[PDB]
Formats: sequence, structure tokens, C-alpha cells
Amino acid sequence: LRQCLPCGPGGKGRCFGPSICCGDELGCFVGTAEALRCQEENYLPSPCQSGQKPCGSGGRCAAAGICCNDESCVTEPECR
Amino acid sequence: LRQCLPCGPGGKGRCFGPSICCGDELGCFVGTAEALRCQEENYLPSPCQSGQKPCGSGGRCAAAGICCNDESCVTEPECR
Repeated sequence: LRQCLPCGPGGKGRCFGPSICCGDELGCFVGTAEALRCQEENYLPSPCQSGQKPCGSGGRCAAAGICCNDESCVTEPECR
Repeated sequence: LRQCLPCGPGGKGRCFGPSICCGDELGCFVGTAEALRCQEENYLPSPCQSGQKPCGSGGRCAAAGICCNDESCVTEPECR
């Protein structure tokens, strides 16, 4: 599968959704200027590979201590 | 009730959780440096007033198109 789109400061983050941009050390940007690029995800039916640990309801440990699916993010200790 | 703590760039955002900082036009920062100040919320038992529309369950429209509670945020059109 294709890698998820790079986003945020220095492209250190990855798009987990159309409006979600996260990096392990950066945290998660939801609906901010940093996640603007991620809008392209809506035009790629191809699911992407982040390589992050699965979590919650079909989620992914998008960042340290944060579990996000394509539309939400929750603080999760298990993601540390 | 006390107003919620200010956070983010130019203090235009406010803390909805210990790790969540949002601004109507800025979007939401979950676990990012912008939300570091929000940790202080953990040492304030009393609830704060954000003056924002309710949403989901316990959630508040923290930003245009985003509903958040103390530990999570979700893209929500009802918040636009």
C-alpha cells in the first residue's frame, strides 16, 4: 500500500485523515493549517500505510499517547 | 464559572482538556506544543466556560466543524 501523505512542520507528520495530521513527537493537528494538505486524501480511494500500532475503534497510534481514526483523535495511554 | 485557559498562537485558542487547545478559526491542537499550557487544567477541579455550542455527548464545538470533549475531538459538520 502507498505511504500516507506527509504534512505539518518539515513534513514530519503524516495524514491520518482529510483533516488529521500527526507526528510521533509533534502530536496531532486537527482542522488546523498544518492539516490542509491532507484534503487530498479525499481524492485517493487507496488506503495508506503508516506503520503505526493499531488502537481503539479501527484507529492508529498516530502520535505518542494519541489514537486517531480517519475522523477523530483521543488521548490513549496505550499509544505510548 | 471561570473562563477556560487561553492557549495557542496569540492566545486565540482555549483549553478544552489538559491536552486539547482549540480556536474557532485555528482548528484544534491535540498533544502539540500549542497545548502544553493546557496541562494546568489538571490542577483545576472546577469546570470552565467556553461559551460554545454543545455537541455529541459532553462534547463542545471547540472549533468550526470540530466537536471535542476532555480527551477527544471529532470532525462534526453540526459545529459549522
